[PDB]
Amino acid sequence: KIEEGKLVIWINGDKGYNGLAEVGKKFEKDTGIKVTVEHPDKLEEKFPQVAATGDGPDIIFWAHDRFGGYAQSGLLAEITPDKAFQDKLYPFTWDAVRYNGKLIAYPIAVEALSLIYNKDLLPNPPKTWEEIPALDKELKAKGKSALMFNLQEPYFTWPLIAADGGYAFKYENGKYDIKDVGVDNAGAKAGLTFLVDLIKNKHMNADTDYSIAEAAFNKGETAMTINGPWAWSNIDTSKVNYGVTVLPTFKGQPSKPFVGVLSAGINAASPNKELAKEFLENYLLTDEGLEAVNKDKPLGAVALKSYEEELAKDPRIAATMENAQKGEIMPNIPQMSAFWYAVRTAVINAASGRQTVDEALKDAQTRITTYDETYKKLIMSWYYAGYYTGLAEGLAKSEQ
Amino acid sequence: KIEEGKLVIWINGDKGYNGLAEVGKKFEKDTGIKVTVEHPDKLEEKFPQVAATGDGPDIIFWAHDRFGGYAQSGLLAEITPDKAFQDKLYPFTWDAVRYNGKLIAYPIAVEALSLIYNKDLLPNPPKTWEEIPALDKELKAKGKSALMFNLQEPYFTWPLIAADGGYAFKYENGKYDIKDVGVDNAGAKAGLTFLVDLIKNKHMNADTDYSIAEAAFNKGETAMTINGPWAWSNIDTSKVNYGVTVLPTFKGQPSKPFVGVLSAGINAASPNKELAKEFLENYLLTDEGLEAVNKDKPLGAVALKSYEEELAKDPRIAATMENAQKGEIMPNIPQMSAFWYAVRTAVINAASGRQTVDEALKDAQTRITTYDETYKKLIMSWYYAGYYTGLAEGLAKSEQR
Ligand SMILES: OC[C@H]1O[C@H](O[C@H]2[C@H](O)[C@@H](O)[C@@H](O)O[C@@H]2CO)[C@H](O)[C@@H](O)[C@@H]1O
Ligand SMILES: OC[C@H]1O[C@H](O[C@H]2[C@H](O)[C@@H](O)[C@@H](O)O[C@@H]2CO)[C@H](O)[C@@H](O)[C@@H]1O
Repeated sequence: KIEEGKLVIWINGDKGYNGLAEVGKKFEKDTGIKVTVEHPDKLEEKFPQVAATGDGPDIIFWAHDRFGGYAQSGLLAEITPDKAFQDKLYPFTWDAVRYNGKLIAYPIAVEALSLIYNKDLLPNPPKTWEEIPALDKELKAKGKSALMFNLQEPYFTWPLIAADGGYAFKYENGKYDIKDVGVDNAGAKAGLTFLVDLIKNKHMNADTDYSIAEAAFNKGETAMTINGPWAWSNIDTSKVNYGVTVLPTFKGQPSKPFVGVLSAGINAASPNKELAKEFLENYLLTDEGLEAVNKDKPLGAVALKSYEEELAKDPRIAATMENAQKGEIMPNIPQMSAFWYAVRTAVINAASGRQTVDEALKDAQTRITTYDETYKKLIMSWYYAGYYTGLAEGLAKSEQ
Repeated sequence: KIEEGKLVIWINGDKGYNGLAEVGKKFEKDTGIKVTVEHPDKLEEKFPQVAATGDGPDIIFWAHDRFGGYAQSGLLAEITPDKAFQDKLYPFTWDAVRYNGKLIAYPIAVEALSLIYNKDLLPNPPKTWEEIPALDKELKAKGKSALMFNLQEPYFTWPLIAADGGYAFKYENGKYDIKDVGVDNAGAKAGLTFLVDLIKNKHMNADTDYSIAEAAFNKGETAMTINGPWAWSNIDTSKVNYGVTVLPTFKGQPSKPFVGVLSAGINAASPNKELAKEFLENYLLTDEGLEAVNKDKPLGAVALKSYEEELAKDPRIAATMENAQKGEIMPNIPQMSAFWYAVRTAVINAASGRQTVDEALKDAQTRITTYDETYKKLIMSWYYAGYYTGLAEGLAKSEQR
């Protein structure tokens, strides 16, 4: 039983959860309804687990790519904004949260990765990926490095895999073809090979995660990182003098970040759907609501036109859109979950040297094209049996 | 590296692989066939991945519990010892390697864990798990600890989980029921809760593994360990003065270790099956072949009657068979691999506090009862996607720290 008469919200711990809680305090002040904001680890995996049993938050925030899966599983209420409200957000953001003809979440922000660089170490950022190895050689001679970014999560490596031709599912005639997958074509291989060579030549290390890359950039140890607007707040605190710019090209072609619309879905099992709609439409999705969240951790570009026109005066937000426009909106289909788990494993195995690039991407292509949602529960249960065993083994020397 | 006219053998690196290579040298001296003994890591996971392609070893040594899965997948040759040869080994050993009516490996040794204890630190060993926290409190004040053993491998914790009523698959009769799994009943929970409490109360550390427990016992730092007979020769080298005895009781009931029959299977893709039969029947399964292996690392109780009658005189082998009698022979059915992968994750997550005992054993029970051997390749493809992802994540987090 989710409890009637209050709202519980889950949102990722990289986002402005404290600013969201301030909107929640204002909602309580006007309405009497208490709002509790939590940021559980792995909430995008935890949500469908607790919500399947009718528990969990009233409202879940995540990028839109997970929501078609959640909707398919019956976890998300259809939302009911009137046309006047829908006119306040850009049309392409509503398209990202439309699944089988129904709106299933409220769009909040438009997220894309950018290249973030330290202006003191590197006054003119490289326009190409190909120039990064020579730059790293130069910087290593000064005890610095050229680039560090999260290698554990395929969101960050995808822009390079997609630049020369990689794609998730082929889009044609307004539909994604779940059986036409582009993770193992010549462009995907060229980009992942380029990444793997950076690692073979010691310009990057496979054991790099978000926290490692964030610390190296914010301590002035590495000249560049790849990250979204939520990261800007810790950089601002570090006082590194940084710029936010277009991602390097690869083979003369733009990097193509997958663009996520951070969105708020309402749990199908919540008895508080009308209060959740009120909080989202009349408190959060206002200039003052989004500003409260943004002042905590930047949202980047936002779906609300009136506030996006103010935010876009900042060239960091314009650069975020410049990168977004060069990439592709994520599909929200339920097969996105298999896509990301398969690509995450492929990047990991090629980066560690466990598999060659061609072996890794061939295995990911089969895993995705032969995936069948009928077996989702079985497949996920055994993935996690493997994940907790491998995590304990990876953490071991670290205890003993 | 399987080539016609030589033999490649895989055996685990804790066993007497150097001793086995001396048997291989004798075979090469008599027959001119070269024998190469290797001990790859994770060989029991590697074999089912590579045997069906260009393999793989000619002969694989492992406890019998993995071999039903290999045989069901077509990976092992039917072996053809005549009746006179079979009569030289104990019948219950041939039952452990019989799968759907066919013999699929040669039994070698009967393995059961025992309590190993340092007589200088504990002259009389405990017969209860319940006393171990009190013995640890006294030993901590002497700069030592009571018990250390490998907590990463569920083989070592299973005797305690099974003591009060945990079981893998209900036997009846004489069929294992794959739908009737006993990892999440009150007895399984009571055993695993006792282990988790030992860790919560700082009598053991969740991260202790084989080499940490072995170094502690053999350097005289901890009074007890739980291990099999292959461990005894490193202790002999240490001159800790040790004994080998019955595992402690829990709620007055015996610990029930799962008994493995270390067995030698012949790869179905071997073009040397006649040579492997000659090596195994005429060189290894003789007093002189088993003695050579045992002199390197003890096999424990052996399946070959002539040699076991001589070994049974050693009180360490009597303790091994006493523990084996109180425990159960593992099933060899294909679903045993699914059992161990699920219980490995459950013990690891409960020990480290990532899940409660109830949640950990509930997930193992679901994983085991929903596994379907027909879908093993789909299931294992995703298990390994998870394993490599979690390994990479943990290694990155170790670098952060
Ligand atoms: O790495 C795969 C992962 O990518 C995206 O998740 C992003 C997310 O969109 C952001 O809002 C942010 O905080 O970082 C996450 C990357 O680690 C997909 O949305 C997600 O489904 C996918 O697993
Ligand atoms: O821990 C589960 C593991 O248990 C048994 O493996 C034992 C094995 O029988 C011994 O010969 C020795 O190698 O130690 C192993 C424990 O680390 C099962 O035989 C095996 O299938 C299972 O995964």
